[PDB]
Amino acid sequence: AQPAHLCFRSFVEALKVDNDLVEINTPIDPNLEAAAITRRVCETNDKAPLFNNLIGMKNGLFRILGAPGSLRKSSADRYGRLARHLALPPTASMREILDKMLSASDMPPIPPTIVPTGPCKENSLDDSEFDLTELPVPLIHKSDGGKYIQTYGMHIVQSPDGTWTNWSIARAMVHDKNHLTGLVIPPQHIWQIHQMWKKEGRSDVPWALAFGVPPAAIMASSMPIPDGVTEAGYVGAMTGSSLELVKCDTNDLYVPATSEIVLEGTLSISETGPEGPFGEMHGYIFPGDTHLGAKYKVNRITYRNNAIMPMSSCGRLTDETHTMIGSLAAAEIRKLCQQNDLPITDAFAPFESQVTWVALRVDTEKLRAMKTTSEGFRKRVGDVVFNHKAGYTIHRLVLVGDDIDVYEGKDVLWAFSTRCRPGMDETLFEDVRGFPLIPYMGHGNGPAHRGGKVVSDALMPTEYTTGRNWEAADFNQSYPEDLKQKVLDNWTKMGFS
Amino acid sequence: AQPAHLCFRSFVEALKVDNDLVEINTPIDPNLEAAAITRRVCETNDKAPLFNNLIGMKNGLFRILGAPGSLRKSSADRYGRLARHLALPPTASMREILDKMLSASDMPPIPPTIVPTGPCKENSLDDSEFDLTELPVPLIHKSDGGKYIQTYGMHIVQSPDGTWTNWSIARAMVHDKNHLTGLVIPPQHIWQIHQMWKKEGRSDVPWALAFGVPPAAIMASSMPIPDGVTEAGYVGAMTGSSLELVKCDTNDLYVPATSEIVLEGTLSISETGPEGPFGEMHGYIFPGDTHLGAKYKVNRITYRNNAIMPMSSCGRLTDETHTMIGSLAAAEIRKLCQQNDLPITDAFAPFESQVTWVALRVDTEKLRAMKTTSEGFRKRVGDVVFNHKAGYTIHRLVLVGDDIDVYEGKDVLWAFSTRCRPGMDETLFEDVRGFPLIPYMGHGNGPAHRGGKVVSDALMPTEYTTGRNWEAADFNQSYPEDLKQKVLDNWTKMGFS
Ligand SMILES: Cc1cc2nc3c(=O)[nH]c(=O)nc-3n(C[C@H](O)[C@H](O)[C@H](O)COP(=O)(O)O)c2cc1C
Ligand SMILES: Cc1cc2nc3c(=O)[nH]c(=O)nc-3n(C[C@H](O)[C@H](O)[C@H](O)COP(=O)(O)O)c2cc1C
Ligand SMILES: O=C(O)c1cc2ccccc2s1
Ligand SMILES: O=C(O)c1cc2ccccc2s1
Ligand SMILES: [K+]
Ligand SMILES: [K+]
Ligand SMILES: [K+]
Ligand SMILES: [K+]
Ligand SMILES: [Mn+2]
Ligand SMILES: [Mn+2]
Repeated sequence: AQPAHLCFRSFVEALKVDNDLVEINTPIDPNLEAAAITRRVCETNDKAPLFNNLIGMKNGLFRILGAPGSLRKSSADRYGRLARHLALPPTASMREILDKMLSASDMPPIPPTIVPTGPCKENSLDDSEFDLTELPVPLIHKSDGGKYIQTYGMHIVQSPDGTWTNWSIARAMVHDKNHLTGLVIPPQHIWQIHQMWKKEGRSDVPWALAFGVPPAAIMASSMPIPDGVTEAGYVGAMTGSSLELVKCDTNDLYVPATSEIVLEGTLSISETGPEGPFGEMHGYIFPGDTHLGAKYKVNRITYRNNAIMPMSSCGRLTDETHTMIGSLAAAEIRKLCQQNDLPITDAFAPFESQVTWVALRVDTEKLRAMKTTSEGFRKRVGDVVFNHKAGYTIHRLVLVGDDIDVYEGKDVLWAFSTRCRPGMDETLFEDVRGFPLIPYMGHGNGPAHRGGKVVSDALMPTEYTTGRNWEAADFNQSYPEDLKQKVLDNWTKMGFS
Repeated sequence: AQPAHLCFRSFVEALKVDNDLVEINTPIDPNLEAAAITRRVCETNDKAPLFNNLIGMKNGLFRILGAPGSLRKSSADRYGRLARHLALPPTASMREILDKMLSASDMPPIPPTIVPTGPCKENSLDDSEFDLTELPVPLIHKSDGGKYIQTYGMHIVQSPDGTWTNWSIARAMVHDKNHLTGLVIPPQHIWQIHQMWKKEGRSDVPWALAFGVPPAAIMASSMPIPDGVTEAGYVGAMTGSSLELVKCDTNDLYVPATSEIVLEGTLSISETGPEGPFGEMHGYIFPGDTHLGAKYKVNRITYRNNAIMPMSSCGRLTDETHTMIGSLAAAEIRKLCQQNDLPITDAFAPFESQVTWVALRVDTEKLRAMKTTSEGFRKRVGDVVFNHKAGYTIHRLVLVGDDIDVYEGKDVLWAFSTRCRPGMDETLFEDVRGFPLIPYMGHGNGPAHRGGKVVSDALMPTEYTTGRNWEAADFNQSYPEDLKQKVLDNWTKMGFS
C-alpha cells in the first residue's frame, strides 16, 4: 503493498529507499539512548533512525522510528520526510505541503471504509497479558517524569452523539501496568470532547490510541482543522482515497487497519494522575514540575508483527513539534484570515521564533483598497487569529508585505527588525487565551493561561496608501538585470567560489 | 615593510597571503559593477575583491578593495578579516576581537608620533589639478543620489581648543569638482565638533579625510569610544605602538603616514547640499529621498603610488556596517553597563536583528545578590544604555542569563522567543534619541529622531531569586555525559554523517 502516505510500514520502506533512514540493528537502550540518537539527528538534520533492536522488546513490542517528520540536510529536499507523509515529491516546498494540507477545506469529506480486519490485528494482548511497565517505552529526556509512550500516535475519541470523531496528537506517559497519564487541555479537541462526556456524566470516554497510523492521518492529527470536523473524512478528501479502518475489539471506535500498535480503553471523566515534567517543543524541561494530568485506562493492545513505534525526541530545533505543530497552525491561520476577508496570501511559523510567531504575507494591493491604518488592521488581524483555536500556540503575529517570503526565516527577521517600530507599530492582547507551555507563560511573571500576545506590524506606511517606496540594498534589487547576469556569468572566471 | 594592523598596504598583502583576496586585473566599471561584485561577496562570505583595473583610473587614482571587514565562509576563521585589522590570529572569536577593542579603555593613551613624510605624500594634486567628478568614484547602489567616495575612510576633525582630535567613519558623496556632501548628525563626534566650531562662528572646520588608514585606526574610527577621547592615542594603547602621522600640506591636522589617499580641506559651518539617498546598513534605499547634508570643500589630494580606495557595498547581511558598527557599539555598551555597576558579562548585536538589537549576558549570581525585579532592572539597564551615545544605533536590548552565548544569534533568538513575554516583560522608551536610518524610524509612523526603543527581559523569574530552574531539552543538557560520549563515539559506526 500500500502507498507510503496511507501505510506507515510503506512510509518506513520509502525512507529506506530515499537513503533517508539508518537501520540500527545492534541493541539500543530505550532508557535515553534511542532518544539521544534521535535528538542528535534532529539537531543536525541527519537521516531518521530505525531502532530494530531495542533492549526490552518482548513478543514483537516494539521497534522505534525516531524523527519521522524532521528535516533533511539538503535544501533541495529539506521537507522530503513531510512530503513522504502526503504523496508529494520529496522536493516539495513548504507552500506546496501546506496547500496540500488545506486542500480538503473546500472539498466534501470522503468518509472512511470499514474492513473486517487488518495488520493491526496480527497480535493481541488482553488485560491479563500486558504490563505497560514491562514494554521498552522510552525515557526521552533525563528529567522526564515518566516514560513517554505517546509522542507521535493518534488519539481517537468521539462525541457522545457519535457525529464527530476526532484524531489528534497529545502526549502521554506510562502511569502503571494498565494506565497512562497525559495532557488534555483547552482548547484542544480531545479536551472539548472529554468535556462533552463529563457534562453527560454517565461513563468514561471510549478511547483508542493508534501508533504508526497512515502518515497522511498523523499530519491531520497535528493540524487544527475546524471544530466538529472528523479528521478521517478530511484525510480522505485530501488524499482522494477513503481510509480503511477496523473496529476495536473492546469498544466501537475504529482504528486505521495498518496501525502498527493500538491501545484500546477509556479516558476517565473523573480520575487524574501525575503527568510530566517533559522536554517540550519550546526546548525546556522544568525538573520536578509535576502537574496532574488526564488518566487513561488500557484494556487491550493489538499490534502488527514486528511493530514499529514512532517517537519524537522533541525540544530544541528541529523536530516534529516545529515542522508539523508550527507549520500546520500557520496553514490553518492563513485560511482563517482569508475566510475573514483579510488579504493574507501566506503564513509560516519561523523556526527561529521556536514556532511561537507566525509571519503573515499581505497582498498589499488589496490592503490599499481597504483604505485602513496599521492600528486598525493589526487589531482586526489579532482579534480574528487570537480568539480562534488555530491561534492558540502563536504569541506573535508579524505582518509583512509582498516582497517577503514568509517561508524564509532570514527575510522574516529582517522585515520584523527593520519595519516594525517597537510599541507604536504593535498591539498587545492581554484578554486572549495564552499557551502555557511557552516558558514566559506557564513559568513566567504573568497569568499562565491568559494574554502575552502581540501583533507586530512590519508593513511600512506607504504599503497602506500608494505602494512600496524603497528598493532593497541587496544584489537582487540594487543592480540592473544585465549587470547582475554579467557578474554571475563571470564569477568563477574572476576567481570566486 | 610595516605590520598589517598598522599599514593598509600590508593588510591587503596579508589578505592575499591568507587566500582571502581575489585580484581582478581586467577592467571593472566603478559605475555599479565594482559594488555589485562586492555586494555578492558580502552576501556569500566570499574573498575580498581587489579591483586593480578600474575604468576611469587616472594618474594612480585609484584601485578599490571591497568588503575589507566582511566575513569569511569558514566558521573556524569567520572573523579573520577583522582579526587582520588588529594583529589577532585569524581564528579569533568575537569575544577576543571586542576585548582587544576595549583593552585601551583602562590604559594610558599612547599619543601619536609626528614624522616628516610618508607614502601618502608620494603624489599630490592641488585645487587646479583634480576634479572629483573625473575620478573613478563608485556608484554603489543603482538609486544612490551620488557617487559615494566615502564609505571606509577616516574623517579627522579637531576641537577648536585643540584638546580632542576625533577619527570616525561617516558617509560622503561627490557634490561637484571640489566638494562632497555627507551625513553629520547628532550625537556623532563629527557633529559634536562641528557644533563647537559653529558656536565659535569664526571659520569653517579644518578637515581631512584619509582612506586606507592603518586597519587598527579604521576599527577605532567605527567605535563609539568616549566623548573627548582622541582615537589616535586609544589605537596607540590598544596596539602597544605610537601611530606615525604626517601633517597635512594645507592645514595643521595630522594624517596616518601610510594613508592611501588623503583629502584636505574644510567642513562648512554654514553651507549644506543635497545628500543621499544611499543604500544603508539596514538594507534599504528610498529612491528620490534626497535630504540636505553637510558640505565639505576639498583643497588638496595626496596619495600613495598605486593608491587603493577601500569600499563598503553596504546593505543586507553581511558587511562592515554589521560586523563593525553593530559589534563595536555592543562592545562599548558592555563596558558602559559594567562601569554603571550592572552585572553584564558580554554584549553582541545579533546579525539576524540587522544589528538593531544588542543581547546582554547577565551574571545571574550577581543579579541574585541585587534582590531586584524584572521591571526595576529593565528600567535601570535601558536608562543607562539608551541615554548614552553608545546606545544610539540600538533599538532593542535583550537581557539573557548565563546559559546563552550572545555571540550565537540562534541562541539569542531562542531565549528572546521563549523567555520574554511580549508587553509584560518589556519596557518601552519613548523619550530617548532614536536612530532615524532604521526604516521604522525615519520612514515610519512616529517621530524620526525620538523613542521606538525597548528593553526585552529574557531572564526567567527564578534567575532573580534562587537560580535557573530548567534544563534545555537538547542533546547537551537532557542526556548524561557518558551517554552523550557513547553516542558521539558510535555515530559513524551506526551509519550517520
Ligand atoms: C510531536 C507532537 C507532539 C504534540 N504534543 C501535544 C500535546 O502534548 N498536547 C496537545 O494538546 N497537542 C500536542 N500536539 C499538537 C496537536 O496535535 C495539535 O494542536 C492538533 O491541532 C490537535 O488536534 P485537534 O485540532 O483535533 O485538537 C503535538 C503535535 C506533535 C506533532
Ligand atoms: C561602513 C561604515 C559606514 C558608516 N557610515 C556612517 C555614517 O554615514 N554616518 C555616521 O554617523 N556613522 C557611520 N558609521 C558609524 C560610525 O563610524 C560609528 O558610529 C562611530 O562610533 C563614529 O565615531 P565617533 O564615536 O568618533 O563619532 C559607519 C561605520 C561603518 C563601519
Ligand atoms: O510537550 C509538548 O512539547 C507539547 C504540549 C503541547 C500542548 C498543546 C499544543 C502543543 C503542544 S507541544
Ligand atoms: O549609510 C549608512 O549605512 C549609515 C548611516 C549611519 C549614521 C549613523 C550611524 C551609523 C550609520 S550607517
Ligand atoms: K487534528
Ligand atoms: K510598521
Ligand atoms: K570613533
Ligand atoms: K522574562
Ligand atoms: Mn480535530
Ligand atoms: Mn570619537
